[PDB]
Amino acid sequence: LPNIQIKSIAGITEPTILQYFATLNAGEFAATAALFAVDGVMYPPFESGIVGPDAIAAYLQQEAQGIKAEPQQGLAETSEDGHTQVQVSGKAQTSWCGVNVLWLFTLNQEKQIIHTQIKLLASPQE
Amino acid sequence: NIQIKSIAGITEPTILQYFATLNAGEFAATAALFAVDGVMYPPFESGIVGPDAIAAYLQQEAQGIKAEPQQGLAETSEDGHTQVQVSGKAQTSWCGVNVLWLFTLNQEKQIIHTQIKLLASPQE
Repeated sequence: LPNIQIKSIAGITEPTILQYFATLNAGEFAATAALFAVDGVMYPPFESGIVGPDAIAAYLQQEAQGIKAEPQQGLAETSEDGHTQVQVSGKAQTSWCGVNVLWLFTLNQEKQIIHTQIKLLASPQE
Repeated sequence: NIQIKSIAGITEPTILQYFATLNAGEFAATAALFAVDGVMYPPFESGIVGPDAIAAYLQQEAQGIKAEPQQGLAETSEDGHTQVQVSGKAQTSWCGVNVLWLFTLNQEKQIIHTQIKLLASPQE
């Protein structure tokens, strides 16, 4: 339904990850939340984990409006349990705040998001 | 003497060496990867500058640590510095945590900055 288009960016091809950033950047926060498993968890940098699509969507509607996320490179590795761990580095910005960020996703066998963790990083500045 | 843990996405020898010497308890070798003014920032211990102090810190506080780096990303900035982010686990026989190691290397590939951040272990 979302007229969001999915396209390989920053060398990532995993469809769930591409959809995560595309819906996030379009403000389609209900669609972002729907990528999570029923018991999936979002771990923001400065908040407690948020559990489940309903809570995740509400959180995004209240804290992430105006976010522009720019993935810059990514790597996916599938383990033997069949889960996929994805690591993405890049930038996130509003009109008044910017941060360099590392996203860590774990996907289950159906490629639903089990958990997402967002961590800040510092640049080579002194 | 030492065994590399290979790290998906990372070939950088200084990074692979950091985890191999750490896991071997070869802590003076770990410290020698840092620049003379390089700094390490552990989760619960502020900041430690220089190979001499870093080696002594590790010998006292990291005995029996076992680090399992799983994957990483590396980026070179225009100035020639290299930033590397490695996610994984680290544990003793009584303590486990999920970990994000953040490295900055200078142009000679010495470690000028490491920060060790904890990720969400008790997720379930």
